[PDB]
Amino acid sequence: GVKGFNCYFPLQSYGFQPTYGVGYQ
Repeated sequence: GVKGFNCYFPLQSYGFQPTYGVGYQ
């Protein structure tokens, strides 16, 4: 939780399963 919108993690912002993990980052 860092001051500003730049603390969110990738693993927690890109799903995990092959259903969404195969999307576009």
